[PDB]
Amino acid sequence: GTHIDLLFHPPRAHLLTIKETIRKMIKEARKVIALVMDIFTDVDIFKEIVEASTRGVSVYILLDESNFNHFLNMTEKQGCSVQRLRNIRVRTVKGQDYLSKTGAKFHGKMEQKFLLVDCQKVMYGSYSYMWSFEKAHLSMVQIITGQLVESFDEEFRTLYARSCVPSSF
Amino acid sequence: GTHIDLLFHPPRAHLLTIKETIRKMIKEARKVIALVMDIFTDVDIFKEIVEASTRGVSVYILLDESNFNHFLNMTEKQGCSVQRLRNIRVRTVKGQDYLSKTGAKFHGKMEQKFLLVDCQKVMYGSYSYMWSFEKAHLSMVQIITGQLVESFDEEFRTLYARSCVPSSF
Ligand SMILES: Nc1ccc(-c2ccc(CO)o2)cc1
Ligand SMILES: Nc1ccc(-c2ccc(CO)o2)cc1
Repeated sequence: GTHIDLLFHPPRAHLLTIKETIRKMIKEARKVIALVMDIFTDVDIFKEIVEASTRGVSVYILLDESNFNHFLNMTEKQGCSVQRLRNIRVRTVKGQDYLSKTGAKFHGKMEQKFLLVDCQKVMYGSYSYMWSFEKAHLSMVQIITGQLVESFDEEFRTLYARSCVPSSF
Repeated sequence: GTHIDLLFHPPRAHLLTIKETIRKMIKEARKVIALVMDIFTDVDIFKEIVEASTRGVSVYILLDESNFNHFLNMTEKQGCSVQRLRNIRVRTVKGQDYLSKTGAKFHGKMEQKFLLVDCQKVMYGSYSYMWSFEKAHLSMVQIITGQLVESFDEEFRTLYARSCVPSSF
């Protein structure tokens, strides 16, 4: 009991763009939005998420740690102190710890991108929320309903357990 | 009529790693292998592909254009002249053309990756074929069978039509 449709950017035969479909998914949220994202600088999508939170939807956002300052820089340019919105929680996730041949320890990246709404619908794929995915790159997503959604819910909870409050905050 | 399994790196409750499952998929190929990838420098996966082509399997590889010289350099360091293997065709795909802030003309990237074997099984997800995905990053893939695989076959053909002979050749 899993159904999957495919969408592309630039768009193919389907009516809506990927960005338009993300806005739709967010406006349709009744209870909860769970987002995992590597880089988030798109202001239009950010505005939709803030608007959802003001109507009482709980919003949980997991961002790649090494790219977090891109998001912070965007929210401050918009005049938003996101750390004051009680209905939104933002946390960061690191990759694996590894030691370089010059001995300096480093961590890698969380390479994972999905949007999970009301524990019932997922958008999963290669589209990141930044201007280069509108204008420059070719990407694709899946829209997923049914039994597979439960696996994305489990994986969200697992990343949430691992995540940390961002050090700026 | 689509079945989907998830695998993670580092691995969870599955017996094989993502890299071991990619090797398995290529060894099991009887007729055709179709690969779309952004960066390919993993020697062990390259060796499995060459071995499949010597068995008579037809191999089509589509690489992101900007990153192509990293692949060619790996093949040359292995002492292989990949140009001379007739059962493998390697071609490049570019993203969209666009103008920058200063008016200059650039192209973006093909942000897509998947492995399609015998028109019947797909591995789709965020794992790229390089050392950093083994040691540094967190990633995930889907193993897909059934009706959705036909959609990946159509998309491979569409990307193949767009693709170019690499300028380095
Ligand atoms: N001629 C042409 C134009 C665009 C694409 C396209 C959009 C998204 C993706 C990634 O699968 O490919 C393929 C071929
Ligand atoms: N504690 C812990 C360890 C590893 C992961 C992991 C690997 C790949 C992905 C992407 O979904 O997540 C999550 C939590």
